[PDB]
Amino acid sequence: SNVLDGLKYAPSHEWVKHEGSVATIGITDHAQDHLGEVVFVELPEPGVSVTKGKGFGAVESVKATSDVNSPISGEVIEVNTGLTGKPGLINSSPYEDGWMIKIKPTSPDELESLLGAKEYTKFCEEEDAAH
Ligand SMILES: *C(=O)CCCC[C@@H](S)CCS
Repeated sequence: SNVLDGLKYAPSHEWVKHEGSVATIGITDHAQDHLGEVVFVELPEPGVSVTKGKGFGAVESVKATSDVNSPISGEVIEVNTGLTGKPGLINSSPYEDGWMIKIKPTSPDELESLLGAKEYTKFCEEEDAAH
């Protein structure tokens, strides 16, 4: 699918965007392309703490329920409430308007463990090739 360079990725197909002292999380284009039409998004509550590797919400498609794992840890400060109304933004704008949450990174260096665009692309290739 389509990959962007200014982001750090997770094997479970989530992306992060570091900007000063905040991280914007969402799911990649490869993810939505594989999920199919997204029909519902269940996001966490503000103030709640997310943990690296643990699920914070879920995305439902016409076929299934896909739990989204937080790529890093932090406190949720913001949530895209527009997704409840327009779940489709995930399919149409995964990297921009399809943003799910905004967190205060509690352990910033966790971003080092995160893959880059090229690293992720190779990854997506390997996973697609295992079929
Ligand atoms: C169909 O909905 C099955 C789940 C697809 C999820 C994506 S992230 C699979 C990537 S190989």
